[PDB]
Amino acid sequence: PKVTDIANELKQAIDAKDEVQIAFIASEYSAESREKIAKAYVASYGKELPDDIKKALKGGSEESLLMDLFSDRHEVRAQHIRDALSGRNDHMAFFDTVILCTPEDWHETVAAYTRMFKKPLVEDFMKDVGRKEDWCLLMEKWMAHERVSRPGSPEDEAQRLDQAFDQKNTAYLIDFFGTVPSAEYRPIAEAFKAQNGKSIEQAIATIYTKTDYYTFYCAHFALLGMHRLAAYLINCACNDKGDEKRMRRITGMMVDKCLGAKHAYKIYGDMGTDIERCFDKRMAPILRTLWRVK
Ligand SMILES: [Ca+2]
Ligand SMILES: [Ca+2]
Repeated sequence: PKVTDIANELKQAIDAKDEVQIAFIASEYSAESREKIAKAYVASYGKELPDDIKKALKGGSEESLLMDLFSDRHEVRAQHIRDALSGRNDHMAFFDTVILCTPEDWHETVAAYTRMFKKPLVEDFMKDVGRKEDWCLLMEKWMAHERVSRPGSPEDEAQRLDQAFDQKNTAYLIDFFGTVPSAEYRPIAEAFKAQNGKSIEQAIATIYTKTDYYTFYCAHFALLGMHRLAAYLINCACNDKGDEKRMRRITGMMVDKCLGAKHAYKIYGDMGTDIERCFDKRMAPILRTLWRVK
């Protein structure tokens, strides 16, 4: 329907103050569509769309979530990236903000970090994060976004992985996951599992621990596909006792790109259900709506 009438619907949801109905309208349209609806909306009422959401509803993550959803994806990201560095490194936020991201989104997020804070995002990050652990080095690699093709053959490149894993060539490792193109990763990993006795995800388990462990484990989910990384992040968000911050970072930032998470989630169970469980009566309905499990 006309983006003009869509803006109206929100305005009446924002009048009703109905968090779920706003969230529902959100769920209906991708980030780009929600950008067009945001415009229609400000011309209509001379009110910034996030500014009205903030207005009607007072609260926490639930509020901020609905705002993010009608705000510049890349600014939202650059602020999250600003925040995770503000106090002490928020690794959980790193994952959500660095690894759970397309190369395009990332790019504008870089650019948006300049507009906002007159700084080079990647400089700030390597400043705070350092280069002492593998997870740091991986993260720098990932952020560059230079996917280089791999010298043919899954199996052949799979056996090269598993050897890097055995010897503990954490250099190959970093560079692989830092550069392997996603399309090329799926076959390699299917192959790893078909030949090397241990899934890649177990390989990591053997070699890495703590925040080293999680970074690659996120990596591997993300090269399979964002909806896969998402599903996991959501799950982690569930076990960390309904992590509303994580859930707000990744949803308001990425839902449109990751709607298949509900199916990916099946390996952990029913997404709809677990959120009913882990998240309270305010946040959960909002969440179930966005990720389309009502
Ligand atoms: Ca408020
Ligand atoms: Ca709450």
